[PDB]
Parts: sequence; C-alpha cells; structure tokens
Amino acid sequence: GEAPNQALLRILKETEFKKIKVLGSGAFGTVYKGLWIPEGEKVKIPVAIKELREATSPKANKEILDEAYVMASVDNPHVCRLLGICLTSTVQLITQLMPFGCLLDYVREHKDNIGSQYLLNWCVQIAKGMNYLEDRRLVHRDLAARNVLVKTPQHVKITDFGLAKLLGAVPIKWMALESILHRIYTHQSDVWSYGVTVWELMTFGSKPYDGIPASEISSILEKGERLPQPPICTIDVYMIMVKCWMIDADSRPKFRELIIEFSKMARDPQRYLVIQGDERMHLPRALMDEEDMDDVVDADEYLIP
Ligand SMILES: *CCc1cc(=O)n(-c2ccccc2)c2nc(Nc3ccccc3OC)ncc12
Repeated sequence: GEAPNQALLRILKETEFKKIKVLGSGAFGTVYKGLWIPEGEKVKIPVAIKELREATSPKANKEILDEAYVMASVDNPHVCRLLGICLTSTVQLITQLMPFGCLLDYVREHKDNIGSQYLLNWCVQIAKGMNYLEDRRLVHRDLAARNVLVKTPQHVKITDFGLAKLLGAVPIKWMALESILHRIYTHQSDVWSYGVTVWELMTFGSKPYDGIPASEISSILEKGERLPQPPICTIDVYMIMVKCWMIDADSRPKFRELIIEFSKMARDPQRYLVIQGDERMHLPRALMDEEDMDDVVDADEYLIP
C-alpha cells in the first residue's frame, strides 16, 4: 500500500553540541539556541535544541518522539529539518536554527518594513512546503503564521508537525468547518488553514475573529460569514483566500494551484498588494553567541552520506 520509509534517524552525543541561550520555555520543555559540531568533520551548525522539563513523563515522550519521526522523514527547502536526537535523561531534539524566529512575530514587529514582494514570496514558499507535505500524504493539522519560521527574511519554513498525521486514518479559528463539526482533517482542510495563515500575513499579524468565542465560530461559518478583506489586499489576492474558505473542500484550491497563482502575482507584486511606500523598504559580524567560529555552515548546506 505504501513505500518503505528509509529515513535515517541520527543519534547525537551530548558533548557534540552546546546550548548557548534560551529561546523559549514552558509546556512540555524548553528550546535552546545552540551550536553543533558533528564528530570527526570540522563544521559548526547553528541549532535549536528542544528538551523536556517536567521530568521524563512517559505519557509526554510519545509526542516528542512522534515529532522526531515525522521531521526525519521530510526533506524540503520550505519544511524544517531535524538534524538529530539526543537520548539523555531528557530526550533532546536538535533542529536547524531559524534565526529570525516566528513568522507571526516577524510581521508584527516589522510591519512598517515588509514589502509586497516578501509577502507574496512567503505565500509561495508555504504553499510549496505544504504541497510537499501533500506529496508525502502528511497533514499539518495545525498551519498558522505561528508555525512558520524564518531562516532569512527571504526564506521561511513550515514547522510544528508534532500533531501531524498521515492522510486516511485547539486552533479553532484556523480550522475548517469539516474539522470543527466532524474532526475531519484532509489536505483540503489544510488549505483552509493556509488561507487563514495568508490572512494573518496580509493583516500584518492581526488576530482572526478577534473577540469571538470559538463556540460562535461554527455558526458564523455555517452562516456563510468569513474574514474581512485586508486593506492592502486587492480583490485578486482576497479571492484566493475566500476560495480556501469554501465549505465544499473539493471546491477549495490545491496547494499546487496556490503556488502558481501567488508566483504570477509575485512577478508583478505592486499590482496585487498596495502598501504605502512599498518601493522604499529593505529587509536584512552578524554571528551572535560565538566570536570564535567561521567554520559555521547552515544545516541546509550540511548533508549526510
Ligand atoms: C525546526 C526547528 C524549530 C522548531 C521549533 O519548534 N522552534 C520553536 C518555535 C517556537 C518557539 C520556540 C522554538 C524553533 N525555533 C527557532 N528559533 C527561534 C525560536 C524562538 C525565538 C527566536 C528564534 O530564533 C532565534 N528555530 C528553529 C525552531
């Protein structure tokens, strides 16, 4: 029925990597900024290390290891890569460092400097990663601006596959109606979440259905109400979002189609998004933490035999 998953899972010694700083904490564990030196080879890889805080909850480790399983099985430029696992007292996940953090945080913080070309490009890249997931038959089940991470301002990646599932077996506001009423998730249900994600970027990090109970939400959608058109948005871009939020899932557009549409728009960005002083704006020694290392390589340039 299915092809063998011959992904490699790499086990890392604790000595191989060092933790430099805490990016985040709370929930299952805390995630650290870090440096990883692989074995005999002399290279330094910037990593995000995530490890568990409330002891070794057996309940909890299934979630962390499932995340690792899914992450190892994916190889795509616009999907986040897991370098390794460290089997210490606490399970540790070593992932590629996305220096500029959360895409949601980024749009909010830099809204004044984010041009249409960047926005349309991000839309394209998310569609590409999500289409890749479709090829895999993996479903994100939780696509949001919060779950997209930015390696460079010109290069984002999808993340948070912990909840990810194979096709064919809470973020209510991002969820499709079919998902709300019947707990049904498909690639197409994923597309709807993609539409909400796009809306978040177009609104520069605004919150969808702000000050609405999730209890309300199903009725509203049943009512046929949807998110408002963003100021910056032309009707062409807004229509794409609307198609994503259609009740009939097969009616909704495919990720492969979404790649096509946004790319056309990316060709002539000012026609599809109108932003004050769009022409002016520019978006990003450098290497924080360590002074010592010019042996640093990105995870992306670091490949395995
Ligand atoms: C794929 C790698 C990965 C996963 C991940 O879960 N996080 C993450 C996301 C949200 C909160 C904490 C960690 C990653 N984060 C980062 N970088 C990062 C996180 C928070 C703030 C600032 C950041 O960049 C400097 N990189 C990869 C993550």
